Amino acid sequence: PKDYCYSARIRSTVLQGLPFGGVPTVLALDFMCFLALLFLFSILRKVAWDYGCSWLTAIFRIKDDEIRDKCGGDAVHYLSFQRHIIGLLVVVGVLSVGIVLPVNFSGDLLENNAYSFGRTTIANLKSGNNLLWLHTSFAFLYLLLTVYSMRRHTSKMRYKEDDLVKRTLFINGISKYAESEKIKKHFEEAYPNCTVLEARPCYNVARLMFLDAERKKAERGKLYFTNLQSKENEAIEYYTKLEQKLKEDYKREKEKVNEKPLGMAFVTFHNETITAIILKDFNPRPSSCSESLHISNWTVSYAPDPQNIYWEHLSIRGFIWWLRCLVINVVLFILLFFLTTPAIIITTMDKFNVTKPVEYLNNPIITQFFPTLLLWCFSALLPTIVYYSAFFEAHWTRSGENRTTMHKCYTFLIFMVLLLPSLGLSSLDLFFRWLFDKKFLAEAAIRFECVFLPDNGAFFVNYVIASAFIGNAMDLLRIPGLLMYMIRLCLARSAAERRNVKRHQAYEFQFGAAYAWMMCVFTVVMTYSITCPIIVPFGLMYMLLKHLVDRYNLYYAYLPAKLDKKIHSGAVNQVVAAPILCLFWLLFFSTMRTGFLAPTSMFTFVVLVITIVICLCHVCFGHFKYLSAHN
Repeated sequence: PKDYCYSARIRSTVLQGLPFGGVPTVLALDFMCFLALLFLFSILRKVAWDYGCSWLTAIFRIKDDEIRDKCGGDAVHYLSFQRHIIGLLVVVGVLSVGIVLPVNFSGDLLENNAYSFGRTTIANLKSGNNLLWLHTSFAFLYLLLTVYSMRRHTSKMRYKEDDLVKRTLFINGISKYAESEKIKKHFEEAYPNCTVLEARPCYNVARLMFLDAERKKAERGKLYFTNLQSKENEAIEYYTKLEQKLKEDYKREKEKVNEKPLGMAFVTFHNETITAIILKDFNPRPSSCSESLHISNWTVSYAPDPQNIYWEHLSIRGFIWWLRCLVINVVLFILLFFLTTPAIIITTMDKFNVTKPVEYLNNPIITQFFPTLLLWCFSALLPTIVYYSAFFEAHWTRSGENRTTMHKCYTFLIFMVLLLPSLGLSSLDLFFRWLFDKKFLAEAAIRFECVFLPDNGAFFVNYVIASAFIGNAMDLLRIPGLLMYMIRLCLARSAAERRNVKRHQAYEFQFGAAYAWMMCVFTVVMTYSITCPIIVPFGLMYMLLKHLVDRYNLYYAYLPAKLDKKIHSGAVNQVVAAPILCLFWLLFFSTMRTGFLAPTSMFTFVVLVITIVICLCHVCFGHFKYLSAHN
């Protein structure tokens, strides 16, 4: 009827957007780049045939037994994770395209434009429609399909925590000048059965291994330059002098490291049961040395592996560590904002100045391919920046450091591509509709019925696409061995020394980065599955390509990792978190379209309230009937 939704017969309503949302054009430019990036990997594969198109046949000519044997259980767990996500995405893609998309096409909100992409999006749905319940029901159902699927995935692993570690205790808050003997005697006195094997109070070690690592680097530099001089017949003098200064500083400090106690100690116990008794009582029993020790100010927890602990980063503790962490997070947040602004700005540079014709709509390359490529480049470079930031964070235990880097990279990535872009597009679409009354209109307010997105969600379809046919291809080119390109232009002869640079390799295939990036794209796909269902077909291709490229990378170009078990539990937590974001964004867009007074918004808010509260209490109660069922 008179759908009033940017009817082109009046003003031509430049806000419409490019026909077909510019999907096909980006489905070629990067796709051609796909059949250009793959081909290039070949040329580079010639580097492998310099003593240190067959990749296509080699990718498919592998089996599960060999990858299980060579790269261990971590790689096979990661591959099973990918396989289960691909299965879940197959189910949604069949389900969403099967049922959601024809429901979306039904109704007349953008049908007045034949080529408009919004017909497939949720924007085509009326203000009040009974079948819109499906939209706010299916998403809920998907959440179940995300719990069950990972339930089928989290029930295919073993212990990895045989002893579960109950030997030593990492205690913080001990009185600074307390000696080991006092705390030992206190431990004997406080508990009935106690045999303290060893109690070591940590000292401010930092400067010692700072200067020692500098000395070691100077030593290896001097040795390398002396070996080079011995062969070819001032680096040696400068390195020597640096070594002498570093050794002098090392002895000078070693004479004074002991005058810096941290008030933090490790205690070793003969039996595990006594450790269990001690931890419970602290989560205390007095002794003759209790008052002087300031026991009430202590913190007692399971001591991690000695190889797992950053000794040098132990000194930074208390409030100042938290302040430094917050400052680092804020600076990274600001950089995140300054990197995500250009994509939105370039995409919506056309849509400003509504008083313009449709023909002013730029080429789909300019508004929906270049912004997408820039966003993908920033998002792929983001893991490097976030990891690099972890060194300047003082996070103590390494196992905790990897977990927090994976989670932080996931959060920044999901802010880079989903949260900030979606909120920004909603903001500079509400501005547009609010600017869609002064030109030629008489209504006193926005009808709030076509306010979905400036391009009706086609931007994120282009983001998923350009992360499949370009992200995976560049992932395949991100093999340690890319440093085998610039060498070609650096000289024309001396073949021998180039391949020595190749011999470095030996990256452990940091799993958080792959997990975080996959979780980012999966979060985009699942959040926009219910409102822009055409995205799910393009997520299946992404996950299939990621699976194949990562299998090739693991079995041919990556060292075995042997990562902590907790990383995979974090990853399954993220997988469950994705449909939660989908439900939240469904609630947000239903609120914008109709508001809380609609029954659909009430339904989805009730579902979100139910899901969140039972997810929060999982960390405290857990029990059965919910996910993370590793056995």
